[PDB]
Amino acid sequence: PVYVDFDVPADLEDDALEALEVARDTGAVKKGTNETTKSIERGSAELVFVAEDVQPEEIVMHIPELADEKGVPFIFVEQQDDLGHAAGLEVGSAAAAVTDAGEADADVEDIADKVEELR
RNA sequence: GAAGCCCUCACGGGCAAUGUGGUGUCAGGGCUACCUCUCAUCAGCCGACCGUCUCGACGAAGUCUCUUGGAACAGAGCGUG
Ligand SMILES: [Sr+2]
Repeated sequence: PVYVDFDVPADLEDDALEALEVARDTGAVKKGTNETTKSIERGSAELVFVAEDVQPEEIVMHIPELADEKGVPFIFVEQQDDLGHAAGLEVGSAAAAVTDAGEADADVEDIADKVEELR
């Protein structure tokens, strides 16, 4: 919330998770706020996901600004266990990063586009 | 970066990406490229001697004479470990 500056429509979110699912099956993705963070710092990230129901908020407060000063696109997901499920985890995930998609690049690209537009 | 842990004989359940587990800890460490090598450390297995404290077994040689005395464990005499 304090780190959320725009609401992502349920639909856009639907597509993103799908792109992430096919991303892990095809391309490469990182699970966990620590791995996600290093990807953004190493620049090996194309699209980063960040849950909104993370408590405490400190765990992910840094993602937004760290991404902007890295050109890396990011998007918000409502639930925390969905991001984890979509990332292929048996638990939750406060953040995720698509480290080079796979057969989803087109979509991942559009999702990012739709985001910049959503300001 | 799930390669992990806990419960249950098992089935199975729970924990764990808000990080279980590997690596590492100033002889700094990690990483990339090499040399060599390990007996350091850490984990686990086995597992005492001796010493000390207490407890217990075994364990030598007179119950001889006289006198006194209620009693010899006394005095004098002879004998023993
Ligand atoms: Sr959870």
